[PDB]
Amino acid sequence: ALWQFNGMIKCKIPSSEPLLDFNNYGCYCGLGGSGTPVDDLDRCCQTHDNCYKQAKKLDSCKVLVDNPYTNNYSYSCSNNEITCSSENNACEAFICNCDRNAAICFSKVPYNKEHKNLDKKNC
Ligand SMILES: [Ca+2]
Repeated sequence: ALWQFNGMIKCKIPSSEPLLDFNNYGCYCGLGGSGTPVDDLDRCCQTHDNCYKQAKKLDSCKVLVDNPYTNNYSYSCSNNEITCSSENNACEAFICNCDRNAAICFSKVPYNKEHKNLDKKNC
């Protein structure tokens, strides 16, 4: 869910306030996402959006009537390193991986301020 994701981002980027920093960035970071990603950080978000769509097609998630946005998986942050819990079931594990991959991605690409709060006409 959002609480875990926010925590994962802070794990990899300790200087960030993810809800302030990564929400509403480019064409994909935030609600929705369409068009061509504006930069590499936007591409991280596009991949994450796609990862959530995929999660909805997994049989384990479907039988559980799961929602990636509210999924209650467990993870731990140790020395800026994220670990998805082994106790997570197949569906929770997949979603945890989507979140971990995105958090790592965010930490490896440049942040371009001019792409914050992009008017979607550009998407
Ligand atoms: Ca999005």
